[PDB]
Amino acid sequence: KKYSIGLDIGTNSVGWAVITDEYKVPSKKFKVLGNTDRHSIKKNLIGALLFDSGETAEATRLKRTARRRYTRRKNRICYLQEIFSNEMAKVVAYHEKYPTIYHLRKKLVDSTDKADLRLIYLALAHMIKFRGHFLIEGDLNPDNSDVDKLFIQLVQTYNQLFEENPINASGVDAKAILSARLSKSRRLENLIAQLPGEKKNGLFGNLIALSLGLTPNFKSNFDLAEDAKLQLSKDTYDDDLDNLLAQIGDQYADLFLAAKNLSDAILLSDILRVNTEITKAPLSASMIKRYDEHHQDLTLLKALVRQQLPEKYKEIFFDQSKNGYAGYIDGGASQEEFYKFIKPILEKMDGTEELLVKLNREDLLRKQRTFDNGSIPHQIHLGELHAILRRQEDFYPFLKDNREKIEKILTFRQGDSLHEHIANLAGSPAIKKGILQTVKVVDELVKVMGRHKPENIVIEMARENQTTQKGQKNSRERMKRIEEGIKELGSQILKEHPVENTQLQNEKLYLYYLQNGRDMYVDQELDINRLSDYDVDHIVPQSFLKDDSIDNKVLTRSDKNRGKSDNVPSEEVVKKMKNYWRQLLNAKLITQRKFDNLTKAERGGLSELDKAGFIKRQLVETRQITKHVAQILDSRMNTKYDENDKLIREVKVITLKSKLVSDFRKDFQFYKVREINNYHHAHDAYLNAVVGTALIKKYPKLESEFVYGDYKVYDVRKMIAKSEQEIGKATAKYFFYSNIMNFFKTEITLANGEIRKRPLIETNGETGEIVWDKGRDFATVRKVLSMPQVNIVKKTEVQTGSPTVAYSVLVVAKVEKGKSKKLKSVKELLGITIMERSSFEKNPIDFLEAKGYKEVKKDLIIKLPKYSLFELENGRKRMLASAGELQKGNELALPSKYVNFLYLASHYEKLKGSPEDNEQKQLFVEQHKHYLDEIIEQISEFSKRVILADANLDKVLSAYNKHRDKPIREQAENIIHLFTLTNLGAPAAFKYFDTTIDRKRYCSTKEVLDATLIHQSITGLYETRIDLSQ
DNA sequence: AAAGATGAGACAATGGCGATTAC
RNA sequence: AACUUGAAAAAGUGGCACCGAGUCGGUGCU
DNA sequence: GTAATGCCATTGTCTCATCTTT
Repeated sequence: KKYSIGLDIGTNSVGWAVITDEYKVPSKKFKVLGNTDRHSIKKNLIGALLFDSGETAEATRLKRTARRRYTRRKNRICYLQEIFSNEMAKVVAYHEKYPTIYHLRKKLVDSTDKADLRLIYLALAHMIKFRGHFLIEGDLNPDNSDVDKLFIQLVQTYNQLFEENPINASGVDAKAILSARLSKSRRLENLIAQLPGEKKNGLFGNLIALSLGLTPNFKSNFDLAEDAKLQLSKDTYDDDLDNLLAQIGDQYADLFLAAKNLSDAILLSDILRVNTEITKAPLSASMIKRYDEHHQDLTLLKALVRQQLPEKYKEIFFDQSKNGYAGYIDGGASQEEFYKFIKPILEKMDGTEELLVKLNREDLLRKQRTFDNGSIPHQIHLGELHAILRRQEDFYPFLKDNREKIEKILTFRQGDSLHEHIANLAGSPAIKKGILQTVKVVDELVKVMGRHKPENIVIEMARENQTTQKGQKNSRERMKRIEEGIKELGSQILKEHPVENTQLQNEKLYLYYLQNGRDMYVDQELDINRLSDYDVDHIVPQSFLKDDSIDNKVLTRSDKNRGKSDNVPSEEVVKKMKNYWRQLLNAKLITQRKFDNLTKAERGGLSELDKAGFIKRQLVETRQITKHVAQILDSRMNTKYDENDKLIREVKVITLKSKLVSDFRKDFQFYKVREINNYHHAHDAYLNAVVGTALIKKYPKLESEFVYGDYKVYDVRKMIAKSEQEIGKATAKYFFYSNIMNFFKTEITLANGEIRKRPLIETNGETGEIVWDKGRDFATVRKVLSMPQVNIVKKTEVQTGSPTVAYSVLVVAKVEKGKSKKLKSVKELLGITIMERSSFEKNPIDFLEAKGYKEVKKDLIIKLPKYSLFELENGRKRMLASAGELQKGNELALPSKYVNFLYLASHYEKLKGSPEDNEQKQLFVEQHKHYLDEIIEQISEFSKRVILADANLDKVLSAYNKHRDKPIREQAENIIHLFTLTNLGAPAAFKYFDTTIDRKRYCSTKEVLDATLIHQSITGLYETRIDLSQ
C-alpha cells in the first residue's frame, strides 16, 4: 500500500529503509534463483550497501571527459544546423572587418541592417558551443548577481560551516573593494585589511583569492600532503575541485561554490561598469574594448621598439622558444608567462606610460579566446541571444517560428544519461559513486514494491563521524579561542589555574574558561572545584530551538537566575550584566549572535522574526549537493504532467538534516553505535523516513522548506499562535514554540522548570489525521531497531586501471600430475590480472591451456570479482578478497538494549542532558552492569560458529576476565574495540585495553569451492544461490 | 617570534609471496 | 551482482497479509 | 607431495624537524 523510502547517502555506504504509514518496516518473501533447494527467503525491507572508493569502470564512467562534452556540443550544433538547413539551402572583407567572432556578435546586436545568414549561424554557434555554466538559476537579478549579496552569502556559508572561530563582516563595503579597477592581489589585500581576524593565507582569504582570479594553495588550510592549486579560469578546475574535495570531504563543496559565485558577481560588475550605450551586449562590447586596447598598445609598442630598440626584436617576435610574443601567439605560452616575459622590457623603455597601468590590471594585449571565458554564466549568452533574435525577428519569420527551439538549445542541461548528470556535480568521486548507487537502490526498491512509487523519499547526507585525528584539531581551535580571549580581556585566570587542550573537550570546563571564570547571570565568581553542582543553561530554551552548540550555552550555578519567564533571561539581569556581556563580546570570547540572544529582552524578548529564524535554521538544507541529489531523484521519480505545462509531483523528496535524526536518537534513547555492525546506516535511513513522514504529515504548509519543488511560499511568522494554548493547538496556527520536534516529546521542560504537556495523540489540524501515537509508534521504532536481519551488501567490483588482479575465475578442468602426466580433475581459483584480462576474455580456452589447464568445461567457468559472497555451514559467510584469501561476511546483530547500554557506558562523562535525565541513565547503567558479561557471551557464541578464530577468541575472553575489575566505562569502550573481531569485511588487528589481538586471516580459498555462492542485487533483496558442489 | 612548506619516518590497513610445518 | 536477449549504448526476469524475531522463521491466502 | 598458516609491498595519513617568509 502507501510507503516511504529513507536514504542515508555517504561516501563509503548508502543506507536505505522502507517504512509504511504506521512507521513499520515491511518483511517480504523474495524469490531465490539458481540450482539449489532454496526457492524463497524472508527479508526485511531495510539495509545498507557498502562499497570501495576506488578505480572502477563505473568510476571512470562518472569522471568528466572531453569526449562526452564534445558529443554534447556536437549534438547542440546538429540541432542548430537542422533548424538552419531549409533556409541555408536557399542562401577577405569579413576577416579584415571582424578579426574575432565578438566583433560580428556585437554588430548583430547593434546593427539594424539585414545580415547574411551564415554569419548569424556563426554567432549563434559560438554562443552555443561555449555557452557557460548553469550555477545561477533563473533571470539575472541583484539578489543572485550583485557582489554585496554574494559576499554576504559566502561569509554566511563560511560561518555556518564552522560556527566557532567565525568571521563577522557587516561594516565591509564588498562592492567598493571587489569591483574597484585594480589588480587581483591588491583587491584581495584591500578586502583582508577590512577584516582584522582573517589573513590572506587563511581559508576565507584563499577563497577570496580564488574568486578574484588568483591561484591559491589550500594545503595549509587543510594540512594536505600534495599541493592542490585551483584557478576558476583553468579548464581543469572542476576535476581539480573534485580531487580536492575527495581529500577533505564534500562538506566544504558549497564553500568553493560560493567562491565561484562571488567571482561571477565581480565579472558581472566588471562588464556592467562600462556602458557606452544604455543597454547592450556587455560581454561582446568588453571583448571589443579589449581588442581596441590590444591594437593601440600593440602598434604603440612596435613603433617605440622599432624607433628606440632595433635589437632583440627577433627574440620577441621570431624566437618563440622562450615565451615571447611569438610564443604567446604561435607557441604554448600562457598569458601570465607572456606578461612575466615582457614586464622588464616595458619597464626599461621610455614612453611606456598607460601600458603599465593596463599591464598591472592584467588587461594588456589580451586575446579574445583566453582561459577566462569559463567563468562567463549562461544568462549573459541567453540575453545576447534573445537580443539578436529580437533584432532580426521581423526580417526572418523562421526566427519567430523557432524562438523557443533555439532558447531550449542554449538553456537545456530531454533526458540524458544519469552518469552525465552525476559527472557535472561538484563533489568527490566517492560521493558521486554513492549518488549513483543511491539512484540504483531507489530503482530496485520501487521495482520490489510492484512498480508502486513511494509517497515520500527522505534523503540525508550522512555525516562523517569523528575520526579522532580531528578530535585534537577542535581542541586546538578552542584553546586558541581561550588564549586570545584571555589575552584580550586581561584577567590572568590561566596563570593561577593552567589547563591543556586535552581537558578542554569537556563542555562545562570549556564554558568555565570561555566566561572568564564568572557567572553569566550573577555578579559572583564561580567555584573552580564544584562544577558538578553548576548547570549549563540555554540562552534560547530547547522548546524554541534545538541548539546545543557553545553559541547557545552558558554556565551558571543555577538556571533559576534567568528569572521566571520561559523566554530569554529577564531584563532585570540583562540590564545589570550587559556591560560584562559587552566585555566578553569585544574580546572574541563569544559571537555576535550569542550576545544578541543574551540581550534579547532589551528588544522585547523573543519575537516572530526570531522564531522564523529558528524554523528556517532547523528545516532548510544549505548543501547544494543535497539539492542536486534531490533534483535527480525528483526528476527520475516524478515525470507526469497535465494539460498545462505543470509538473505533477506524485513523490515528494524530503531533504533532512543529520542533526534532526541525531537529536531524535539522543532524546528518546534510540542510540547509535557505529562500531557494532553496519546496520546503523539502514537504521539512520529508517529514522529519517520516520521523521520526514511525521514532519510532512504534521506541517504540510511548510513543504516549501523541505520538499523539493515549486510550492506556495508559505510565510512562517503568521503561522505562530499569539498565546501558548489559547491560540496554539486550537486554531489554524501550527505552533507557538519554534522547535519542530516538540510534538514527539511527551513533556516539554522550559528554562524555568515548568513542565508543559502535549496530547497523547498528535494529529493534523486541517485534515484530522493522526500523525504520531506516543505509545505505539515509539514501540514500533524500538522494534524496528531491534530487528536482527538487516540487508548489508558489499558491492562486488571488477578492478580496473606485482600485477593487480582484475577478478578471479573459477575454472573446472583437468591438470597433468606426475611423470606420466595422468590427467586429474581439479577445481581451483585463478586470478586474471588486469594486463591479462582482454586476452582471457578474447579466447578463455586458449588462455587457460597456455596456463596448463586441459579439457576445460567452458560453460562452467564463473567470473568472481572481489567481495563475491559464499555461504558455508551454520550461516557462516565469507567474501572473496583475492584468489587465495577470504574476508568475514557476517554482521553481528546485537540486541538494542545492549547497544543502548554500550552507548551509555561509553558516554559516562559526556551526556549533554538535564541532571534528572543524567541520573536516570547513570542508575540504569549501574543497575544493568551484568550486560557487560552478556555482551561478551554474545561475542563468544557469534564467534564460535561464524569467525572460527579460536586463538583470538581465547585471547579475548582471557583479557575480559583479566579486566573485570576495571570501571564500567573502560570495559564498555574496550568491548567497542572487540566488535572488530566480528565486523563484516577484512580481518583487522585490535586492542582490548593494552592486549593486542592480531588478525586471523582466511588464507585458504579451498572451502568456498564447495560452498554456496551468492550473487546479490545492489539492495541484497534479490539473490541467486549456486551450490558449487559439482 | 610565528607560520608555512617540503621531505622523511612510524602508523594503518589489506593483500601477496615465501618458508616452515602438518597431513 | 546473477540470468535471458543483443556487437555495443541498452532492454527485460523475482506474489500479498498475519503471528513472531539470532542474521530471518512459521502459518493463511494467492 | 600439497596445502595451510611472518614479512614485505603498496596506497594513504599523520607527525616531526629544518628552513624560509612575514
